[PDB]
Order: sequence, then C-alpha cells, then structure tokens
Amino acid sequence: MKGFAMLSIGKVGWIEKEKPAPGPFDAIVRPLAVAPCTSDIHTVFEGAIGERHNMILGHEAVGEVVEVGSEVKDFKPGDRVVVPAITPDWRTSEVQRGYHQHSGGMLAGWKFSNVKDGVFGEFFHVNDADMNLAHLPKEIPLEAAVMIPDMMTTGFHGAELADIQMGSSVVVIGIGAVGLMGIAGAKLRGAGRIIGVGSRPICVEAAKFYGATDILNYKNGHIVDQVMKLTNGKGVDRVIMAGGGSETLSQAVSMVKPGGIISNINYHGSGDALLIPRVEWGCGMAHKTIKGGLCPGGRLRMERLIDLVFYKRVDPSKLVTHVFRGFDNIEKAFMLMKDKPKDLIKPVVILA
Amino acid sequence: MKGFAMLSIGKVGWIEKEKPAPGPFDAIVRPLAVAPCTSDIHTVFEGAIGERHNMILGHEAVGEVVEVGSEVKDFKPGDRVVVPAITPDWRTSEVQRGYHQHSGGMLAGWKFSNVKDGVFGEFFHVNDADMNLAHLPKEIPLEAAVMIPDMMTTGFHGAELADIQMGSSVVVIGIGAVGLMGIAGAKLRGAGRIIGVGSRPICVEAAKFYGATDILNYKNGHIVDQVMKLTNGKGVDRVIMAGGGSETLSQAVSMVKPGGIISNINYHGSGDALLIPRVEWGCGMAHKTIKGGLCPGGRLRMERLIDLVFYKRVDPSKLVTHVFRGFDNIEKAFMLMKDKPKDLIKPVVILA
Amino acid sequence: MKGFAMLSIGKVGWIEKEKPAPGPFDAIVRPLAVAPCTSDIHTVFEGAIGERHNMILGHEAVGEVVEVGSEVKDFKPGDRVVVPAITPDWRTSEVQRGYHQHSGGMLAGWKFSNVKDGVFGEFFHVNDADMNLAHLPKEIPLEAAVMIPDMMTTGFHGAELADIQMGSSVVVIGIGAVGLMGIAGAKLRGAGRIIGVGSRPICVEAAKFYGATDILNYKNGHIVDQVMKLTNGKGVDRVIMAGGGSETLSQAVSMVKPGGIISNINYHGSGDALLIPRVEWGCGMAHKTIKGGLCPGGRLRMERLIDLVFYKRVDPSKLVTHVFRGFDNIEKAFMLMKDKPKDLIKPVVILA
Amino acid sequence: MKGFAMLSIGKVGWIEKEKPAPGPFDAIVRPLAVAPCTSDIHTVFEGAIGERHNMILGHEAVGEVVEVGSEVKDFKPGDRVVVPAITPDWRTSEVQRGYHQHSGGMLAGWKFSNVKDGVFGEFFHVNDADMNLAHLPKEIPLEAAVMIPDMMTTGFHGAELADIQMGSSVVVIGIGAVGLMGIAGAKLRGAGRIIGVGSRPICVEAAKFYGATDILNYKNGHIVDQVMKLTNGKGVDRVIMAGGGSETLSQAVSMVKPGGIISNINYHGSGDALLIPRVEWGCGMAHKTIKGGLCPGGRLRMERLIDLVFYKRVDPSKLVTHVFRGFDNIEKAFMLMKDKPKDLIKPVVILA
Ligand SMILES: [Cl-]
Ligand SMILES: [Zn+2]
Ligand SMILES: [Zn+2]
Ligand SMILES: [Zn+2]
Ligand SMILES: [Zn+2]
Ligand SMILES: [Zn+2]
Ligand SMILES: [Zn+2]
Repeated sequence: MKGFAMLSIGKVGWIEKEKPAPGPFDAIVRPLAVAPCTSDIHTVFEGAIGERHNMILGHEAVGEVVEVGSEVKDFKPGDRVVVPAITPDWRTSEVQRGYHQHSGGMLAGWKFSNVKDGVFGEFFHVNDADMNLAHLPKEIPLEAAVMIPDMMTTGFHGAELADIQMGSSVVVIGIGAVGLMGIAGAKLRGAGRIIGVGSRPICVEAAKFYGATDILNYKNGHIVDQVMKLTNGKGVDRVIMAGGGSETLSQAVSMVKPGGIISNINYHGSGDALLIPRVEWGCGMAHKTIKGGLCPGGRLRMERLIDLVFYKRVDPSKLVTHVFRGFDNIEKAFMLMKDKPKDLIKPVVILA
Repeated sequence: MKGFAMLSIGKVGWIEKEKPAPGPFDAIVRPLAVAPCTSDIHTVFEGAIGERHNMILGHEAVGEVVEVGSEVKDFKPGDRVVVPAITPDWRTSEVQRGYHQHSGGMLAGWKFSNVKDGVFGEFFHVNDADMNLAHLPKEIPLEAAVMIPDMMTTGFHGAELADIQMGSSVVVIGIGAVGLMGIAGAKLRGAGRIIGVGSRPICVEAAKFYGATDILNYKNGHIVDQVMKLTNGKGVDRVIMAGGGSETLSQAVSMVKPGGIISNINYHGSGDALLIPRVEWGCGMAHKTIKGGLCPGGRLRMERLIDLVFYKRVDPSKLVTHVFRGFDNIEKAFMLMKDKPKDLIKPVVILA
Repeated sequence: MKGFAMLSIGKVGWIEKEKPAPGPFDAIVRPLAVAPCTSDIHTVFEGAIGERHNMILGHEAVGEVVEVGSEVKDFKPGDRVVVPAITPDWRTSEVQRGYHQHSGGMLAGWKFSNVKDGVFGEFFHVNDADMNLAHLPKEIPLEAAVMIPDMMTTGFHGAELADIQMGSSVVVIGIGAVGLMGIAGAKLRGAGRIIGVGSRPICVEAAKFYGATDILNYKNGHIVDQVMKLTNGKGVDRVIMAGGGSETLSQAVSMVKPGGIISNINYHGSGDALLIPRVEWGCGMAHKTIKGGLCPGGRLRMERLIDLVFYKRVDPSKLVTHVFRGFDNIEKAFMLMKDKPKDLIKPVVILA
Repeated sequence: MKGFAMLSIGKVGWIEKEKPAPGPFDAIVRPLAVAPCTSDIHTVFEGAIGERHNMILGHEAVGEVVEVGSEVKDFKPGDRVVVPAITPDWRTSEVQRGYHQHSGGMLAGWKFSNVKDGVFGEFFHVNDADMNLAHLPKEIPLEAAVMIPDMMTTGFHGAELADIQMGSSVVVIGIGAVGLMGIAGAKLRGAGRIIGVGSRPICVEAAKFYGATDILNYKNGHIVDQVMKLTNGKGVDRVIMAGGGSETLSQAVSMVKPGGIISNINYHGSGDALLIPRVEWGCGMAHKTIKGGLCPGGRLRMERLIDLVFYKRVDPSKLVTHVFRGFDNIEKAFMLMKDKPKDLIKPVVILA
C-alpha cells in the first residue's frame, strides 16, 4: 500500500508496505482527512526523538473503519471515527498511575509516527479500537474534526495543567495551532485577561477570535518587558508555553507571579537543556511550578472534545488555513510545515 | 442616617440609625447601586437566620468610599468600589487554613445583613478596606457590577466546587440568578452539555443565554428520570444545586455518575431534611462527592470577577430585569423581591 | 472442587462446583491464606447484596497461581500473589475517568462473592491477571499479607479521601479492622492528634498501637460533646467513618471544623437515606466536604501496600487475632466472624 | 542591646543597637535557644541577598515573650513561644492567593536576617504576634523545638510539595538537616521506599533513623545509574532536592518516572545554572512536574508541627549534633556552620 514515510533522518518519500492487519482488539482504518504537525518535522529534520528508518509519518486523522478484530464491540466497518494522536496500551502500570500518555514508557502512549506507522498511508492500524476510537457525528466537518486528535487536546491540556483560576491572567507563548487552542483552552477554564505572544497576521487574528485580549509582538520590544509593562510590574498568574525555543522557559518564569504555574505543551526538539533563571525563580523557592505534558488520547478524551465542538464551546475550523485534496498532496502539506509561510496555521488534506 | 431594616421576623421598615465610623483599617462607603436578594426575604419572613431587631438589610452593593481609617493604604475617599457580600476578618486561623468564609465562625465571613448592618443605608461600614474592597473600572455599568458581590461569586463558586472537567456534562438545579451564574460558571469551566432545571420563561431564556444546552422542568413529574433519559441512562458528571428544596440533594445523587461531584450553593434555611438516598449513593462508596460552600468574598475574588466582566467573559446584566432610582425605592425593590413576579430575576436600585 | 458457599439468604455450607478455567487474560489461583469479613456475614444472613444461590463466599486472599491464560505475561503457575478484593475490568470508560472501582457500574469493580464466586474455594478465578495480581515477597508473613486485599486498602483509602494535612487532627469513628487501618493510614498521612471512637478492649489496645492518641466510647449513644470537650470546642480537621450505622454521618459532620472533610469507608446496607444534620453542616455552606468510596484494587494498589508492609511502615498482623490452619476451617473462621467474640478482630485460615 | 550581625559582605561581628519596640500587633521576644543556618553563611560570605550593614543574623529561635503591643490578644509577657522563620504580613493579595511566603513579594514572608534584624540578639521583633507566634509546651525540650522554625517546616514542605502517594518510592538528594526532615516528611506522607543520597556518617545514621531504607553516595560514580539499578530500570515516583548544587536538578529529572514530581527545597545561589536535561525531561512532555517553595510559617504551621513533635510523630532532637550554652557562643556556632565539620548537622545555642 502507499505510505508517505521518513526514510531516514533528513529524507522523506513515498514507500510501499504491507497493508496491516488487526489483532482481535484492533481496527484498520482508512483516512478521510489528515494533517501534518511541526512534530513530524522536529523528528525528521532534527531527530529530536532519535533515528528511524521507513516509518510512515503523521498522527492526525479522521477516518473510516474498514476492519476490526473479533473482540471489537463498539466499532464496525463504515464507522467514521476521530482517531486520537495518542493511542495507548490501556493495560499497564502507567495507566494505573493515571498517566496513559506514558503507557509502556516515556511518551509511549504516542504511537503513530513515534513508534508505529502513522496515518499518512492508504490504511493505518489502531490498537484497541473500543478504547481508542471515537465516533464522528456527521454535523462536524472533516477539516474541523481533524484538529481534535492533537491540536485541541494538546492546547486544552496546556490550559488543564495550568490549573487556571476564574478571572486569572494568562500568557500564551506562541500562537501557532497549539498556542491558539491553548488560548481557547484558557478561556474555557475561565481566564480573564489572556495575552498571546506572536506576530503572524493570520495567527494574531485567530488568537483574538479564540479569546486573546492582548497580543504581544517580539518586533515591539522584549516579551518580558512588554508583559511587565502591561501588568504594571505585577506579572501574570499563569503561563502556557506552546511555541518558540528553549529561551521561552526563562521568559515564562520571569513573567509569572510567585506561587504561579507554568504549563509547557511545547515539544522541545533542540538543545541539551533548558535554563531556569535562578533569581526570577526565587532561587528555587518562588513556588513557580513548572509543568509539562504530552496530550491525553483515547476514546474518552476525543468524545469530550467532540462534545465541546458539538455544543459549540470551541470552533477549531479557524485553525485550518489550507485545504488540499488527495494523497499526492500529503507531501505538499508536509513541506508547508517545514518552511512555514506567514499565512500558515494548519494544512489539512482531504482524501476521496 | 436613614436605613431599610428588618424590625423583627415578618417586619421591615425604614428606621434611623447611627452612621458608622471606621476603625484604622476600615472604610465607610455610600451605596451607588444595590440589589435586594432572595436571602433577605427568607431572612425576614422565614426566620432563615433567626431573630434580628433593627438590622439594616442588603449585602449586595457597589459604592463610593467616603472615609478611611489612618491605616488604609489602597482606597481613598472618592474611589468607586465593588463591595463583596463576604467581608472576612483576615487575621484568624480559619484564614491560615484557607477558609476565609469561616473566619471566626461558621459562615462568619458573611457580615452584611447577618451580624452587622447591611448596605440598604445611607452609609455602611466595610471592615478592613484594603483586604475587602476592589476598585471598579468606569467601563463597567453599575447594574452589571452589582451582580458581582453575591450572584456571580456564589454561582461561580458552584462551578468551582464542582471541579468541572473539560467536556463533561453538568446539571444545574434552579435557574434563578444564582443558578444562571452557575450555568455561566460551568460553561467557563469548559463544560460540554449543560442541563438547566427550572420553568420561569424569563429564566429559561437567560439560562440558554448563559450556556444551557437543555432545559427541563419538574412539570413532567420527576426530574431524575428525565435526566437519565436525556443521558441514555448514563447520568451526568456534575450537579450544581443552586435553588430549590432539600429534596434536591437526593435528586442530584441519583442523577450524577459514580465518581462524580455534587456542589451546593443553596442556603438551606428551612427545617426540611437533607437526605442522601442510600442506594443511589452506592451505600456511601460510589465516590459521589458532596460539597457545599458560602461564596468567596474579599478584594481578590472581586478583582478577578471584575476582570471576567471587564474582558467580557460574562455579561451579568441579563440578570437585571428591573431598575429603580433613588434611595427610597429600596423598599419597592425589596417588596418586589418578596412577591416574585414572573418577569423578575434581579432588581437593582441606582442611587442618585 | 470444594467451596464454602452461600446457599441462599440465611444459609451457608460446603458445596461441590466445577473448577473454573481461565480466559486468555485470566488466572486460576489457589488460596494460601483467607479471611472472612463482616460483609460475608451480612451478605448471607442479612441479604445485604440480594439473594445468591450456591455462590462461593469470601473476597480476601493471598494465593498461588495455578494456571494462566495464553496472554498472561507477568504471572505463572507457582507464583505467590496478593489478590485485591477489587478486581476491575480495566477496559472501560470509568477507568478512563479514573474510577476503576466503578468499572462497568457502581461498585462493579468488586466481583468476589458478589458477581462471581469468592475465594473460599479450592480454586478461584481472577480476571485480567497482569492487571489484577501482585507478586508477594517471601519476607511477608501470610497473615499480614491477607490484611492487604481489603482491610488495608480500605482503611488507607479513608485516610486518602480525607486529604489529611500534616499535623492536622483526625477522628476515626469505629475501631474494627477497617477503622484501625484508618488510624494507621491517618498516621501515615502525617496526622497529629488521632482520636479513636470505640470501647472493645482488644480493639482499643490495637488502636493505640496504630497511632491513636485518644480513645472515646459512646456514653449513652452520644459522642460529639466528648470530642468538642477534648478539643476545647474547636472540633477536628478530619473525620473518617469506618464503622457504625448511618447516624455516624451526623456525628462526623458535627465534630468536624468548617472547611473540613469527612470520608466514609463504611458500607451502609440499611435504610432509605442518610441524614445530614442541617445546622451543623452550615445549612449546606460550611465547606464540610462529604466523601465515600470503595477501596482501590488492581495490581498497583496491592504493590504499593505491599511495599508499605515490606518497608515496615505499617504492621497489619495485629489485626489478626485468630489463626486456623486448614481448608476445612473456613467454616469455623466464618462462624467465628458471625458470632463476633469480644477478643476477635480478624480470623485467618491458613491453608498453604 | 547586643547582637551578632553581618557588618558587610564577608564581615561579621558583635554590635550595639537600640532594643526594638512593638507596634500594636507586635511582640518583643528574647531568645531562649537559637540555631544558625546555612543561609546566614551565604548571606554573609557570598552576598546571596545583597549588601547589608549591621544587620543582626539568625532566623531560628524559640523564646519568651517580653513585651506585647496593645492589640495583642493571645500572647503575653512570660509566654514561651516557637517563632517561625517565616513571619509574613498577613494582609496582602498574596495571602489571599494562598501564598503567605511571598506576602509583599518574592520570599518576602522571610523577614529575619533578610529585611529586619534576626534572632541573634538579646531581643528581636516579631510582627503580628497573634498570627505569627505559637505557644510552646513544656514537654518539648528547647534544642528540639528550635528545629521547628525552619528545618522541620522546610523538610516537610519538601514532602508536601511532592504530593507523595501511599507506598510510593522517594529519593531525597541531600541529607543535611533539611534533607533529613525531608526523609521524615516523606515517611509521614506514606512513602514506601526512601532512598537518601549523602555520605557523612552522622547524616547517614540520622537518615536511617528518620526512615531511609537505602543510602546511596556519589563516590560510587554517578548517582542516576545507581538509582536505576536499585529500582531495576524503573526510577522513582518522587524526588526531593534538599541539598547539593544545581546539577541535582538534572539528576532528579533523570531518575524520576514520567508523570512523577520533583520538589525543590534547596536555596540555589552562587554560580551553578538550573538546567533541565531536554531528553530526560521528555522534551517537556513527560509530566515530570518541578516544584520549589519557601517553607510555610505563621502560627498555624508552627502549631501543627509542634503537634507532630508532641504526639511523637517525629523527633527532631536527632538533628542537633552540637549544643552550646551562652549567648556568646552564637559566634562559635555560626563559624561552625561556616566551616562544616564532618560531624555537624545542626548546632544550637541555649541562653540563660
Ligand atoms: Cl452525639
Ligand atoms: Zn503532534
Ligand atoms: Zn504554584
Ligand atoms: Zn468524586
Ligand atoms: Zn472542605
Ligand atoms: Zn534557613
Ligand atoms: Zn506529574
């Protein structure tokens, strides 16, 4: 079958593989729509997560179930499904510890294009269908729905880890797709002031749509200075790190109040370490909590985000700046993420 | 000074009182806008808090500071302020335990119209102004602002106690002012489906405005079955008990899932019994948590909710269906509250 | 195979039954040590969970794996294991919400002598072995280990739900086996003062051993007054409800401070409803949280408590007052539990 | 009065000052026992808090109340008290935010030998006696009580921030006084295995006394590998960084499980960067939470810790390896704290 894959670090191309087969609890799905992530880049051209050979890429898909194993009870061929980007093995200690994301090891809950073939093929394999698939209501358009497997769950998890109090001020550092869902997330947790950091025109516009009350552009002076200025030297209650480089940690620590919380949902691809600024961190005694986590996956997560979309609590369609048709265009869409132009938030490819 | 008081159970009337003077840490404040509450009614006519004599009523005001003590540092004569319904003593062990609402006694954080003269007076006394007042921005209309001291903080506390998860389903029982803020609060915590229970058309309209996706009334017999039917016998994640009788508790337990949470923000002042239905409560082992708490007060709570209004995360003006003008219409607004007309949610009296 | 079974409400006896076989993921186990529980007594003589027919009793066992299904990876014939009283289906939505106790339904995680034959049998069936068994270190004596599956997980979950702060004061109501692990559990959460309510001499000695600094007995059914006096009218921070009738709820609420927490680990099998004392619960506004939940089960829970025993953080053997040897003595053990002698805490049949 | 003071960076000596006088809410206290801290050392010799001139040193004392202001209700001349190292101003926004340690700014809760004269004087000033002192029971010996103001509150906060689960494994890095209270703290939160990293024999013996089940030292090479070996490649649930340089941060991140918690209770100064290793931190997505906080102070904290001492939940007397008599030996104890002999944990000076 056709599949667009990371041949080796630095090389990508269309390969051919055996169409996969489902174990008793598994499902085979064909993609209806897919999206590329900057994470696919951080790993192909930067090896942020080690080397690989011939690994079909991509982990954001809505699809149609084409086959299920004999033990699968809730899905059958023909069902339209949202496939979470994280599809954990649900029978592990990590799951008993309440961290399915790390079922089987650090980040191991994230399988597609981390440790198994991704969704950029004619077909793909989902482990444990009943636990890891969600039904797609026909109301919700494909392009919107494909923002759910990853962008929405990551962004919102940023808000969730931040433990936002009603009325509190939040800075979201980065306003790409993830940062934009970070903003929407923070609003849906009751944030008052939300300050987005970024400069892309399309992103600024979307940031305001999602609930940003202020936008800071690096071109107008340093972010910390700008935030301290906006908050009259008081800083903010919460910071969500969604995008940018490792220097954003230091920025987040300098902006946040003592006793506050920093929530990293930014996948850090380069550098050995991240510096925490000693003084601004109260030398380790400022109660400035640093959190950071891979997005939740599985059926329940998807079903919950789907509800939010269904009851119109969030509209992820504004995230999709580019739509193309057909397999051939997965490459185009992939490269668009590598050399991200000024008008890009998230590309989506719709299959026939 | 002039003041609308409770003379005794069942009796209210205009009386003459000594205008209060501030201690070193206090402020005297004159009302700019007040609103009478369901609680004042129950207090007067149903002996909800026991007998009182010549106690000035009302606990919901925005106002102007007219005098401050020698140690007050942040507020000064002429300042427009939101006055929280709850104005704790901040130097107690309850406060060190993190329960200012119960500083110096159960619910002792609530002073106005309880243990001290309330705000239906030419002036009133705010203890510890620096800790118990918030500056009110000019941008916010008085009628909106005066919903903050009680309705908004109470209703939102309900959503807070409920510990709503993103996408989870919520029932709010009672759709008066507090339940409406309960609905708005639940939406701001990221709730998917929000079921409101109540029947007054003005309230149902508002309930929908604030995020209710479904409305139900007992007018079809028994509420629990109706909820179970809406939810396919699954129940809901969270129940907020905002208005109604003590039977409400039993209904909430029955409606909510195992592991769920029920939160009460209704002062049960009648002698009706609070019953937990044994079976529906899994014999006390269903992890159906039961919470109930007097609304937060003090400066920080008010500042945070003011930000919610300011940045347009909530629009509480919908609660305000009647507006009167001039100190004397207090009595009219209070009477109006006593014989609840069908078009009434919340009346406000704006002072000249 | 031979089993000790509920024949019908009111009637027990030895029965012969087909030896169970394992599914792909299951294990068949033989008891090495077993203990009867009050729950066994009630199920049979008070119909507590409804009518059962030829259902093998008992849910507390240390055992040895005799056979495993083809997919079992971590356990094999000969492995000595601790078997949790709670053995959930791990592939359900409840598990995804973090409530394995209620996987597939309220309290559905409890299977032994409820929905399936319990452990008082020559063999018993354990669903999902890899998720529901824990290797037993040789260093731990059987009589100690057998307190883990229910007594220790339950008592400790009382202390857990109680969210105890360091140095805080705790009342444990009921000083039977479960209450005593509640006392031990509270000490292991950093509690300062621990007040045990009860009178039975062997239980009082044991309560002291596990951390109680004070013992009180009901005078003529009354207890709240004695606690207030102990604490100079301040009351206590936390109350764990471990034994006694529904009326201990009112007692817990009256003893606990505003903003405190009450945790129920006591099964209530009688009466339509539990009554909350309105006045003492601050008419629903005193932030006196009411929690209650079936003990955690599964592998990890057992492994954790095993470590507590192994590292000598708690010594459960003092719960064990009577030790019989031999399978046929299950009947004796059970009747000893039915006829609760004054010197009895828990009996243990050691087969081995 | 006489006082032992920081003259200037790198210089210390005895000076003469005016005896402090109480504001209305304040108390004047004479030391009955004092302890020098490692922070008085950095302050003096590393300028860790900036330039100071004639500032009396020390922030650990138990004393007797000599004088109270007119507003002090709960303490009177003659009263023996434990004085918290952290004595915040209780009327601030930060206190309303729940962070008294940062009342009025980052670490501003810590006043003694920071922004006001410390306890190494014939008298010292305590702001807000009623919120900031606790009565000291005769039962508790002076040398032991003096470990409460800072050592115990700090170690235990390490354990609190770490959110230890029952039976979880904990590594405490550093087994100086604070690390030792960290170990005891972890035991009191229900830790199973506790691994202490250190090498000084007296410290190793105290570590074992306080609950360490294993002891590792750097002089067996690199710490992480050893921990992974002890845990068979699994790592630990929790890490408390109580001592050592900043590279401890990277070791802690590397040894903790995905989803784990790291808590810092060590003051990082001088010149070692706080670095988070990217790979071991899962590129910021391994849910390895990093916390760090100044110890709680105030009356309630001290009262709770006094209770744990009173009820024999912990015996801090083991931290005191050196006791001297005489106000004058304050210098000797200080220098002893500077050049740190192999046999020193904590020294105490006992006054007449
Ligand atoms: Cl009683
Ligand atoms: Zn991604
Ligand atoms: Zn924090
Ligand atoms: Zn719950
Ligand atoms: Zn509470
Ligand atoms: Zn110190
Ligand atoms: Zn974590």
